[PDB]
Amino acid sequence: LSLNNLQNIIYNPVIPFVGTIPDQLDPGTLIVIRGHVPSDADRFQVDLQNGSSVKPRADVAFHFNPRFKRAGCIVCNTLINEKWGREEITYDTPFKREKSFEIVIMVLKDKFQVAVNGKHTLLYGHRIGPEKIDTLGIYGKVNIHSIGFSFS
Ligand SMILES: CO[C@@H]1O[C@H](CO)[C@H](O)[C@H](OC(=O)CC(=O)OCc2ccccc2)[C@H]1O
Ligand SMILES: [Cl-]
Repeated sequence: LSLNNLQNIIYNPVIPFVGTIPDQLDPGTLIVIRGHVPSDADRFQVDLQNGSSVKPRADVAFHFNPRFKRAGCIVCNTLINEKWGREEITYDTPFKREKSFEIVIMVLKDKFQVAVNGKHTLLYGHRIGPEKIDTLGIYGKVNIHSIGFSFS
């Protein structure tokens, strides 16, 4: 965790991206993801993970998954011991092919609060303790300009 917090920003990561989060996600922590949905994207996802194991797959405390089929949606879920739980689906989605976005994930004591382009998008209640999250995963069809962290 750099003293100059601007030095913790990750620029132009290759997708698929996996990175260690530089400190624990305590209440008040922000994760800021700037990017662009490329032409013909089907879906992309941001995963807050407990480790980087590929097989068996690392637990995912928070799966945030924009999908571009038909009217579009966002699917949120949690992965434990390689099995998905019950999906929470948001149909009021701000994501579109060939549009830029800024995602802000705010870690609260009880939930994640997600805003896109400065507007509230969704809430996701913690299912796994957020103190187990150490890894950020970005997968699918997206271009990421930058990843930043604001720790309390
Ligand atoms: C019933 O459909 C499933 O809904 C789940 C959420 O409810 C996930 O969205 C899942 O996609 C995935 O399993 C996530 C994915 O695209 O995998 C990429 C990946 C990342 C890390 C390890 C292995 C695969 C999708 O197939
Ligand atoms: Cl940062």
